[PDB]
Amino acid sequence: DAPLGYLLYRVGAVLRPEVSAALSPLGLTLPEFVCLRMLSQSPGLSSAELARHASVTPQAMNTVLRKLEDAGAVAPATLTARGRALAKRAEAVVRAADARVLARLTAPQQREFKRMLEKLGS
Amino acid sequence: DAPLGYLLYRVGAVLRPEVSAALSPLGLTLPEFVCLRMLSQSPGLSSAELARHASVTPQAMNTVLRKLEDAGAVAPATLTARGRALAKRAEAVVRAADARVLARLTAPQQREFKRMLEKLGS
Amino acid sequence: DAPLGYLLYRVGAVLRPEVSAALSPLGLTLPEFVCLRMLSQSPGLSSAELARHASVTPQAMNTVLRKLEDAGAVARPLPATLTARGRALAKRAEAVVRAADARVLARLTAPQQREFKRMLEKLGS
Amino acid sequence: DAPLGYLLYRVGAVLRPEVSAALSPLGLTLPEFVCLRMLSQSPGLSSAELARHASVTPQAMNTVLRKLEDAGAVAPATLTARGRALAKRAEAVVRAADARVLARLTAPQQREFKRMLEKLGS
DNA sequence: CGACGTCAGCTGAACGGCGGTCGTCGATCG
DNA sequence: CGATCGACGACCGCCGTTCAGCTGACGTCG
Repeated sequence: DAPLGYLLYRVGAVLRPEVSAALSPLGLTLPEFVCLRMLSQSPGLSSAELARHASVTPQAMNTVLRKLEDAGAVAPATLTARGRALAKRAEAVVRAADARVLARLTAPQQREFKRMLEKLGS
Repeated sequence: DAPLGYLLYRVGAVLRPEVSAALSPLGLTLPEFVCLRMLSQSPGLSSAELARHASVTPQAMNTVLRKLEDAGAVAPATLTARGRALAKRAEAVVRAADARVLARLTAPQQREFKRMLEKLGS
Repeated sequence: DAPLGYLLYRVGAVLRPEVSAALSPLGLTLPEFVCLRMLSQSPGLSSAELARHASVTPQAMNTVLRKLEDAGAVARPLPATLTARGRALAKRAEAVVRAADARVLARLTAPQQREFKRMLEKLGS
Repeated sequence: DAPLGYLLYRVGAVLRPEVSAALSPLGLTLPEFVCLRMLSQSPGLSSAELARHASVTPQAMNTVLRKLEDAGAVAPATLTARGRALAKRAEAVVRAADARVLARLTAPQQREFKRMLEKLGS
């Protein structure tokens, strides 16, 4: 059939607009959410390793970090209460987008599929 | 767990170096192979629609197209015999890379998983 | 220098927008004025021969003629002819076209103008 | 007397058949000579600006240009060795027609008259 | 002398192509 | 690790090109 990369690509092409439209009314972009979640799971890290874990340039991560400081999400930076709440609601919303693309599969199919994706990386 | 985009991303991050290392000793990059396969499936296409289908800018596609002209792969462009043979061998090697990443799954698991991706992609 | 046709052309290209912009606030185009003046000089002419004298097709001339009937300038019932309003319109049209003429010819002195017009009228004849 | 436009018209109506009969045994029409002379004075010009300077539509100018290509007159087109000579002889015959209409004026009258036309033309 | 069939020739719209413009990413030193 | 310099690459205006749609001009006619 079609190359594996093509299929991953098409699933990504379905997923990313949904995640974008979902994050949009929260005042968040996709990279900003990435940063949110990284700092929410690993508090305290500096900007450089943030950029290293998200495969972006330090300047992009600093732009994001300033947008999040100005928004009162972050204060060797770390998260604040507003940042935690924002992270929660963002997480929930992207999970909703996830459910909405994964809905073409039955629930068992979903579980097994996530196991398989989990395995193919690792 | 982890967001769907993260998992898709990690699988892509496993696959892309593999397809790169696979295409490398054929003198092909990944976009050049994309162009190859596109023209191999739909001969005659012009530069604009070539670029439209691969989600790239027309100038990138023109760079790729002239690089393929210089190699005697392409002649409203279309493929040559050398281009067809090259396309076949390329197909084969990226499919080998695919097999090599998909190998962590059993064969039935592989088939089922690819069915699942094919469905999840609209 | 440049061919005579080029020069005649450039003078025409200066003149025609002037006569057009001049005829415009009277509700007249250039062919309509041509027809007006023809009928003002030779009343009674038919649609066909009107078109023959202006080097245009009969259907175009009938278009202008229908416009001039609707405006109360001409009465056709082949042999068309002018009305009072049509003659007055023809008069002021004449005057305005003469004003455009004066405005392009003004780059020349008056004797130069007279002599030049003699010269053009001879080259045709 | 008669409106100025009538006079320009009558002189044009005398001149144009003469120029046509003059250009005819050279295998040239009037627009072809126009294009020829334009390229003879300004080599290199493209078809669009050629048509734009001659007050014609681009398709007419392209018709003329392909006719002059077939005759080995033109090659952003430009003139050829045959085209330059053809342009010279064309210039000459059109100049002869000019002389034939202008002959109704004395030579000083001719010179002064051409001074007057050039002045009246913006 | 009008009228109609036939069709070449002109105008408005979308496509492909290309410059000026600037944001953004590697490569250095501090 | 943060900063700057140098330059490749992506948006985006205008220009040339094309085709659809149609009003105009010849070549028959009663």
